[PDB]
Amino acid sequence: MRLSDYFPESSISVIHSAKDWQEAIDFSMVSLLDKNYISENYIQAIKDSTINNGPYYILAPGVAMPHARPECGALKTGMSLTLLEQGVYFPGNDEPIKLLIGLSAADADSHIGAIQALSELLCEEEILEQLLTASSEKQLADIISRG
Repeated sequence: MRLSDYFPESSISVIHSAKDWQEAIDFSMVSLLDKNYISENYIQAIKDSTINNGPYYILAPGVAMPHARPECGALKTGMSLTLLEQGVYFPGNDEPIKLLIGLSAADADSHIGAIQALSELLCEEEILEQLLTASSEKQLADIISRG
């Protein structure tokens, strides 16, 4: 699938460090919230679950995918991509996360389609290296355009 189809515009960020574990989820989601792909409750569902148990979607050491079910407050279907130069430690995870990709979907089938698209990035260690070393939002965006 074209990866770019899920990325509106403001969806791609490089950050020195998130302020805390909650702000890392917020920076993974704010670009979707800003175009109302989601409601505010959608972010808080991920935060509350993370506090209660831990991050659901860890795909490799240092790599996460903040997301909640459509019914938690998604409104449309899209993604985000956020890199933290120093990372941040999520509770109950084994090490700090440096790379986060946001996802929202209006329906479970749209969620499956979106997941199958981003698996072409999150399940390819060659892409994970290039995302983790990305000097800029431009280098992050190139990897999206490559999909």
